[PDB]
Amino acid sequence: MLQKKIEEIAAKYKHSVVKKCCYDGACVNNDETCEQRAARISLGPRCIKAFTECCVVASQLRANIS
Repeated sequence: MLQKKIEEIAAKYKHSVVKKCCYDGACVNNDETCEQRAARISLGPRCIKAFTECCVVASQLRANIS
């Protein structure tokens, strides 16, 4: 492996939880509030906080666009 490819791999594993959960929280779901969706999460606290923060902030953004 080239070092370029090594860093690529190391990066993918850094903060992965925050990464997927934040992204998930940020994707729309007009059916449900951030708290309703967050309630169903069965991953850890790191995940729940990131999901919630990202959902809430992304919702404000989309609201400020009105």
